[PDB]
Amino acid sequence: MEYVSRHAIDGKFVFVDQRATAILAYLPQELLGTSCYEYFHQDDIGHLAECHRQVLQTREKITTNCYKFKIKDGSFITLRSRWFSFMNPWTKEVEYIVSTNTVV
Ligand SMILES: CCc1ccc(OC[C@@H](F)CO)c2occc12
Repeated sequence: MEYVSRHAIDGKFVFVDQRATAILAYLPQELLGTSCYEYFHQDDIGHLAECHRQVLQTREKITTNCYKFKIKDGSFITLRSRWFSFMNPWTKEVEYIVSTNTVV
């Protein structure tokens, strides 16, 4: 049903939990360090980038629209994600975003 990923503030995968493989067929090392945008269907990039701009400016859960994500075999699956951007309480800077990614 769902898996969790962590992203740098630019959208790069920096952590992928073990549930990702059963869902996307990628092992973690095929995603880590790559840009989330490389996997989006080009019809979804616009609204996903809009959520990107918004999750960086608030601590409230951002929920994406549905969007398509390219899996290892080239096909696309439909996801919906819940994002929380975490701010270092000391430095006051956002160090990563935690994305819970739900199938269809
Ligand atoms: C850096 C904020 C962020 C987190 C997660 C994203 O997508 C997750 C998918 F790649 C997994 O299905 C994002 O997309 C654009 C910005 C973005």
